[PDB]
Amino acid sequence: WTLNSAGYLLGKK
Repeated sequence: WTLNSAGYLLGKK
């Protein structure tokens, strides 16, 4: 697992 502000695995533009 990783800590992200925008997304780690999911995130569509």
